[PDB]
Amino acid sequence: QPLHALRNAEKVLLPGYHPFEWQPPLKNVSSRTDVGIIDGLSGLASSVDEYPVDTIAKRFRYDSALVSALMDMEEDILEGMRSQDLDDYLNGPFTVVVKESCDGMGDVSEKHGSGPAVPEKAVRFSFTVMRITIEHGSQNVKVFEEPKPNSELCCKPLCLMLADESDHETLTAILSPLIAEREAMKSSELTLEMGGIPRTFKFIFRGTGYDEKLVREVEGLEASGSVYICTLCDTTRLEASQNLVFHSITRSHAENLQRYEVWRSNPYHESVEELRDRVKGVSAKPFIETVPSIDALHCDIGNAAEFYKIFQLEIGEVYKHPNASKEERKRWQATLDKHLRKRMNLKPIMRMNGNFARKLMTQETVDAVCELIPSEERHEALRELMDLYLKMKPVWRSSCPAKECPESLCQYSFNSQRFAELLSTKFKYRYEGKITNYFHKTLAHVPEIIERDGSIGAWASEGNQSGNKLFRRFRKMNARQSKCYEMEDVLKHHWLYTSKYLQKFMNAHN
Amino acid sequence: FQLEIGEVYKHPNASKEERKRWQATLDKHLRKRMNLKPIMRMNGNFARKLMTQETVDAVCELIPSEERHEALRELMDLYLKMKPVWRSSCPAKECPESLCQYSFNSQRFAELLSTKFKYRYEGKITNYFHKTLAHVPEIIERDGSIGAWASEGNQ
Amino acid sequence: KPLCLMLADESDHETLTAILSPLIAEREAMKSSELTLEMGGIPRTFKFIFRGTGYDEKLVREVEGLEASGSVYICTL
DNA sequence: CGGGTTTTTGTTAAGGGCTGTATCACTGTGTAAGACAGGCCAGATC
DNA sequence: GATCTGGCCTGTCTTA
DNA sequence: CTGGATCTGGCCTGTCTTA
DNA sequence: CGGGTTTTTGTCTGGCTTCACACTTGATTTGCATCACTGTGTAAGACAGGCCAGATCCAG
DNA sequence: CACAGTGATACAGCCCTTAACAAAAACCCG
DNA sequence: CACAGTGATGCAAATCAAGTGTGAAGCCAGACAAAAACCCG
Ligand SMILES: [Ca+2]
Ligand SMILES: [Zn+2]
Repeated sequence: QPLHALRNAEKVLLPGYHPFEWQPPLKNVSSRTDVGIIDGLSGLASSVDEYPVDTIAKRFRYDSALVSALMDMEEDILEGMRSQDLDDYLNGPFTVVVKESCDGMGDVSEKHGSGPAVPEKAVRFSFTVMRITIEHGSQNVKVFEEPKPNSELCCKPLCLMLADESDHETLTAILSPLIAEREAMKSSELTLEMGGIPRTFKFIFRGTGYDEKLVREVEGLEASGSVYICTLCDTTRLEASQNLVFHSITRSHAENLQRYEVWRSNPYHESVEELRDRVKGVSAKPFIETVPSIDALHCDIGNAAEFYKIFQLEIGEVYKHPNASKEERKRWQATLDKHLRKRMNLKPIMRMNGNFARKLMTQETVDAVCELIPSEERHEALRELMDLYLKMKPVWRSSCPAKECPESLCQYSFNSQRFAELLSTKFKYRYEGKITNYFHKTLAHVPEIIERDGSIGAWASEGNQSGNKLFRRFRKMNARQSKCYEMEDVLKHHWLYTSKYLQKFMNAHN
Repeated sequence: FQLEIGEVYKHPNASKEERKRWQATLDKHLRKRMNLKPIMRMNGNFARKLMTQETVDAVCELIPSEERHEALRELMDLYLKMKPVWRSSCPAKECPESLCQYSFNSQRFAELLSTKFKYRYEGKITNYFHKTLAHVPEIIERDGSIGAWASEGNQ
Repeated sequence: KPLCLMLADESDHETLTAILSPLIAEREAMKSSELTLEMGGIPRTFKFIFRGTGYDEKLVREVEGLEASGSVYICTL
């Protein structure tokens, strides 16, 4: 068909097409059901008499986006209903849970022409459904669940703006309407027509696709180099390097709000350090509610980087020679890089990534590294260390540790305790009084995380990075090259690409 | 342009912060008037858009002098009169007047640089200014067209 | 139309010459011959006159045997 | 070669609807080292 | 034993 | 009244942590 | 809770199409598994420690 | 005078429906 | 336990070709059953 036929058919898939209405009318939200791509600034004034604005933004409306996604998944929901031995005319309360994500991007070049002074950065925000469950009879039964939770074909974009993730003012000014809509939606039901039957929908919002940097910046916490290292418990860097296995999740949103209140009001009238101790390192007002979780991608990246460091320290026998110049460490790093290129076919890189991390964690990699170390017992130490790490990783890296690795799940505490003991005894030269964030996050909190959710790898931020790649591609080859319309085009094209109603036409092999 | 904004013909000495300020002011002006973002290395489209009469008009709003204005106007006029000779795919059938008057225009351009631009072009010159003012008519009469043999296709 | 792809430094003279020697050899060889072939069922005759002009000034200085641009002999013509 | 009769086209008195093309403001490929002239301290020196 | 020389640096200019 | 021992203030400077 | 009055259809009835259906074997054409890799992860902030400077204190 | 794109918008072009006529291409008869 | 690619290669499976006689699923002339969905009775 010609291009105008495509343009006309696009209307059915884009948001703002199907009528819907919540039981108890959303607060501070309009009732217009024909609201599609709108301005992202949300009526922010651009007068010279006020704070300067230098960003642009485009976004949907959140409820309209969810209604469009449900219209898109209607067929999958009906097939799930049929496959579980249920009736299609059931209109019970559907329980939906989604996954949120947000990351900043760099090296986004600015274009010529008129317009505001747009910075050379970008920040994206997206959502992704996870599962749908109806309450039939007494217990529950799941109707649909994403088979590929970390795929780029299921990361629906919501908001796109060319700003800086460190600019707190602009970030809040852009994200506050979405958070308001989310909070208003968290206490309402959605009446929606599927196959000619009004269905009831309820939502459970969970945000886990955030790196630690953004969590610390949003949850009203300090930076990563602070003494409070964990975003789940209240331990400090000192105590975290002495116990390593006995901690409990404590941090939460309401607790952070109360903490900030205590910090601002200062009821007991104490000094700055005593007030920091009382508040446990909270000095800002949170504005996004997130659940305590762990990102698997960045966890693996940090673990591989630290292992890398440990390897290039073991090559130099630092456990006996505490003093060392910079040239010695440079020679050690260069020797390790050349040996990895020779035996592992790996190219030495500067910034740690995922594939390098996946290829580095292997027993034969440890053998190739031990080929560089004269000592004997350090070989055994490194081999046992890597064995423990590789026996622990599938617990949090898999999508269902209760069925894909029950042996490693039920024996996760003993492995973590032995790992901590090995760090304290043999590697004392580096982990005496200090330790990284991920190490604590992995050794202390993840069993509670599985017992609280059931999986960690499914709730990662992989799909977010795949969406960043798709964004880089679309902004360059699937959009008008102009500041006034590039973002709307990219957003619409990505929304069309992420849809499932079109992907079924490509699976015409069964 | 940068040197003319700062009046080098009036103050032969200058610090580095003065240079930085001059460049920033020129970049800011060009961004606000000609709609051109600041770039690190000279581009090709930026070069095409930068070489206009309007650009000189916008730049002259920063030079307080009045003769400098005339100097830059005639400079840009001569350069725009010499451009199509080496940029056209067939100057013998697309711009015969510019081809026949290229020598006179080049001589006037050189005289202008030698008289009113001594502060920069005294006892030194680049490569392409020499190539353009000295060797273009002979290459034209020898091959017939410059620009058709450019290295743009490889780029 | 492409003719050669390599992964080498432009400033690296030894590798550049070692890779480009056969091409220049074949070029200089056939610059004194004529080609015949049958297109449309009729044999034809062809003669070539090659002109290397798509070179920036740095590569011209490199291949022609001159020095960097910062010298005093500035013009290559 | 003509009257008489037939077939297969033109045709604007005005609107509906699908299809093709011009328009607008921009984009990506030109992207690392060498030549040189002036200034300044260690140093052989008459 | 201060006196020019030698050589070493270094910022600028030129092409990318 | 004053020279001089000398005890912190902060300052800049790496190092480690997330990206 | 079932009587009138057209729709909606499978046949009865046997006799005319246009496709359907056994075998080869040597190609010829599709369909699908396999293998070594790819991108998206990409700038600042917290904290300890040596160092003088200058204030803090001592005694003739 | 680099040039192949890049997506939405608008307008011209070319098709389609009531009109009876009216001009172009051909046999039966004379 | 990322994943959808990125191209070539190599092997397994479907098919076609020519050969030809029969075999079988339609449609069709009316027709007067057999429900069967409207009306309400
Ligand atoms: Ca990022
Ligand atoms: Zn913790």
